[PDB]
Amino acid sequence: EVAIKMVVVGNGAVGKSSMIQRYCKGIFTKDYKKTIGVDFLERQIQVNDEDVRLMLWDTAGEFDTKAYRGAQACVLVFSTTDRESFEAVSSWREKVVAEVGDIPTVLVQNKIDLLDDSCIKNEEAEALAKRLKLRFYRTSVKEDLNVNEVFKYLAEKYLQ
Ligand SMILES: Nc1nc2c(ncn2[C@@H]2O[C@H](COP(=O)(O)OP(=O)(O)NP(=O)(O)O)[C@@H](O)[C@H]2O)c(=O)[nH]1
Ligand SMILES: [Mg+2]
Repeated sequence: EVAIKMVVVGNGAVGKSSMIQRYCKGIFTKDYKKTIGVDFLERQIQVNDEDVRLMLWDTAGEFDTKAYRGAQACVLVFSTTDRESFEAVSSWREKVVAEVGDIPTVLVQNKIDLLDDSCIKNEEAEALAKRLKLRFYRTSVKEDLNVNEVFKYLAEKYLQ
């Protein structure tokens, strides 16, 4: 079994806790203040004929921890409806690279189901991903869209 520690990072309310709950528990609650009462949730999947245990560590939205220590892959999340969360993506990337290193990382635009209230142009987000040289996914945690693909990509890149 290959165990992979992954950190989910991004500005407040972009959907980090919901993303981890969706992937590891298959739920999306109407909870007001969503919280994961433990350090990480996990999901054990088969990836390219191998047993993989993905351990997903939650973080706070606290820019200067045990979550980052030893991280082996990273999900950078911003929100379709939060302009500042998009503009903060480069800084979150620098924080992970400086504190952990150049680990496999995916850029995620969450809340794509709220596209009517979008404040990020498609060209803007794609151009950012190309500048940072990061795989880019548009996800909806609420509708379970492209969440599985994000973590499967990171697992595969850590293995290969
Ligand atoms: N419409 C929609 N709402 C979403 C989606 N993902 C999360 N949310 C909602 O956005 C809110 C914030 O989500 P949450 O997971 O708490 O975000 P967070 O990044 O963990 N916040 P914090 O940094 O404060 O811990 C919640 O009301 C949650 O239900 C999504 O894909 N679509
Ligand atoms: Mg949270």
